[PDB]
Amino acid sequence: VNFEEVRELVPQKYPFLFIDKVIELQKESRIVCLKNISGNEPFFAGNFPDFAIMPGVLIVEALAQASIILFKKVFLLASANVRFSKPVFPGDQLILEIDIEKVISSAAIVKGVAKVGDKVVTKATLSFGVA
Amino acid sequence: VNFEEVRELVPQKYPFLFIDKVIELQKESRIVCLKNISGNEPFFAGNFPDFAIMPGVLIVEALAQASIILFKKVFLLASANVRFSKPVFPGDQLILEIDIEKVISSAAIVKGVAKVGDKVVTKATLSFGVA
Amino acid sequence: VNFEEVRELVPQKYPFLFIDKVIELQKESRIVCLKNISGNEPFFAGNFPDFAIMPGVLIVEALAQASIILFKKVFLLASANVRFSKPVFPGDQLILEIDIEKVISSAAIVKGVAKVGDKVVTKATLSFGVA
Amino acid sequence: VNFEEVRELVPQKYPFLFIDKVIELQKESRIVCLKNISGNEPFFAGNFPDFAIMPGVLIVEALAQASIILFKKVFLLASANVRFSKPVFPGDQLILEIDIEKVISSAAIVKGVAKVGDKVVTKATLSFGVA
Amino acid sequence: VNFEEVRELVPQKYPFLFIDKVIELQKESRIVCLKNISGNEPFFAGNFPDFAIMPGVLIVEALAQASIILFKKVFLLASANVRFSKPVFPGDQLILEIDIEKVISSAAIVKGVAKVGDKVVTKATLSFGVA
Amino acid sequence: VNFEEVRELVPQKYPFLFIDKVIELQKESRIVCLKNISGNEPFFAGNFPDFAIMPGVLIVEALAQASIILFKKVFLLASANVRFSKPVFPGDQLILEIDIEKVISSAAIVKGVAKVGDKVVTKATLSFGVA
Repeated sequence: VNFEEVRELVPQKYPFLFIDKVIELQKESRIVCLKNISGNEPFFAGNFPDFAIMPGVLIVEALAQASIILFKKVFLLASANVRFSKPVFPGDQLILEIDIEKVISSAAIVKGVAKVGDKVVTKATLSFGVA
Repeated sequence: VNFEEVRELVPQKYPFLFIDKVIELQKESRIVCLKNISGNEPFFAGNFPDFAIMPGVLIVEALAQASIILFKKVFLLASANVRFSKPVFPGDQLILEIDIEKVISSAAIVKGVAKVGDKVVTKATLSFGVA
Repeated sequence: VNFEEVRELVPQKYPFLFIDKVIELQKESRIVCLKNISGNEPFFAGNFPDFAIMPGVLIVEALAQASIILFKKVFLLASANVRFSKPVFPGDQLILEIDIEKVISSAAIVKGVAKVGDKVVTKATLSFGVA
Repeated sequence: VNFEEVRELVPQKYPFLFIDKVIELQKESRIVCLKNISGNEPFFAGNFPDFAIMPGVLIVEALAQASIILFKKVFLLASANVRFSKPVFPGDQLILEIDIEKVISSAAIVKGVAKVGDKVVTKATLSFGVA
Repeated sequence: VNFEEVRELVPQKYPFLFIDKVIELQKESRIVCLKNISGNEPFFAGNFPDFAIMPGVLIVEALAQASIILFKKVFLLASANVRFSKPVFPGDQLILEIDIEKVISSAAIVKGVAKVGDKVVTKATLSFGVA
Repeated sequence: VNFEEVRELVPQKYPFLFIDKVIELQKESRIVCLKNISGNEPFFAGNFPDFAIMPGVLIVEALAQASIILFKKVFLLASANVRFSKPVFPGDQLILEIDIEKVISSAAIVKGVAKVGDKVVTKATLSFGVA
């Protein structure tokens, strides 16, 4: 899955698109997404202008958009249980791993793991409604 | 506390500032913040261009920035346990209520409630580290 | 009239859309519009970075876009006679009241009143051509 | 007066700076300003995406910022009486002519004329307060 | 050729559109383009905030987009041999002169000359592929 | 060299900063820079909205900013001889290799090679003046 297929499946767009490409797919099982962290992104201007750090809530959004890609292969975040372990900086390559716990007809609960290299930077349990 | 005092205490800035003014303060107890939701904000262009809805993760950030105001009256989100109850639209006036559970020397855990009018739209438990 | 109906009737869009919702309608008589003033709007960065104040000309544009909503329920500002009474700040809720003086086949002249709470911040007489 | 002296005297900045250079100066008498109209300006995206036309209220702001340059050689628009004669498009070179009617200790009233080539596109009478 | 015909022929758009209008056309021979340089363009914020100078690579892009207009009257820059002679500032009117050396079925090589007034600011030889 | 040292040495800033971190340094010999290509960068909206491709001239700017880092360890692009070999897409990791040919007191000529993985995407010879 390339970038044109990302913009098609992810309902968000610039400046709120936080998926760059698709690394590994396993329909109804696991997805591994990739987002490049660049200092030329607009939110780096506004989140701590003294020193560039990626906001933790945007990592949660990146995990949510990756989960949506797994689903469509109208979802909406119903809940999030997140721990922010380590910071992400410009130049980092954020790996987004999504594992489905199990899916019902109107809801889905997933495991979210964000990594830079092999260091875990964010773990999350996300639930989605339908509208 | 006015807007010039908001930009001073909130380390974020545009386009990632999500506090407009300060409604009610109770140092080391409760804060009630206000953020205006306007269709002229940049994220509305990118989050569902078909229909404007405020991303849930940005409400979590608004609750986090309001908690930071309560604290400074270097914090960093360590965890978040959030349920997104109802959507927020352009024209809504987001009320952000923060209640401290209790604070230790190096961490803080708060209750977060986001409201439009009196309908609760987001409830959250947030924890903060120090760096 | 909701926000999706606002973007449909107002020919402007981001970052030059200055109407959030529709409070009161009286076709061919009066309209009462609402615009939320938020510090996260792009023009606040550039208009006096030392202290956030909403430019007066953007209030005139908000009154003009509200008048256009009243009309379509191709107009173009032909003239404006405005007095700027008091400033508007982030967090303010701008009320836009438009009263038609009377409409001819090719022109319209309206009364424009911008309010925060009940304090009048801007009064204007606007005329529109057709193209 | 060059562009670095423009940003110094004009309290506005990007994306609300509407003066590019200074053509002719006559302290306490007349100023002739220049603003380049380019399709790469942010407001052209949002004002009529079907066809690029410069909003009339931004011409009023350009005339106001030019008047401020004449003054400082804390002003704030108190009133504006404007007629919008003809449209301005990307590629146009907007000439801004300001003539002081006369100045008192706490207020100033000026004549504003915006031109492209020699066609008058906007005439205005502006008044300024002090704060 | 007006601005609506520019956006139609130039595949780029905001904030990467660097052609404002069309001054002189000679199909399969010469084109003379116009781009207004304004301090209100987004790249002026980021290229030397101490003093506004237009990046040289954006002049090369303006010459490339002007060459594309000459062609379509799917091209892609294959090579560029450029010398940057003198700087361009806000308020300058950039003239872009393109002369075809000769065109084959799958490639084109042109002469590019950027001028402000009659001073040459950029000379370039550009080649284009097809995809 | 980290990102805070990049913003210090590179005179450009957002939205015209095209260096994320520093991989390998050899003062007065070679530098290897890194820029993450993300679909959330502003120029991707405007360069071919149908399909995201990084403009070739921005790769030249990335090579120029990397050369400036090598130098300061007031330069200005005097000339560029570039061949654009293969496209760069969102998600790519652009490697920027700069080799000094030799430096005189008032000018510098370098070899520029941009790579994604090990595929060469851009080769360039750049010369810099001083002001």
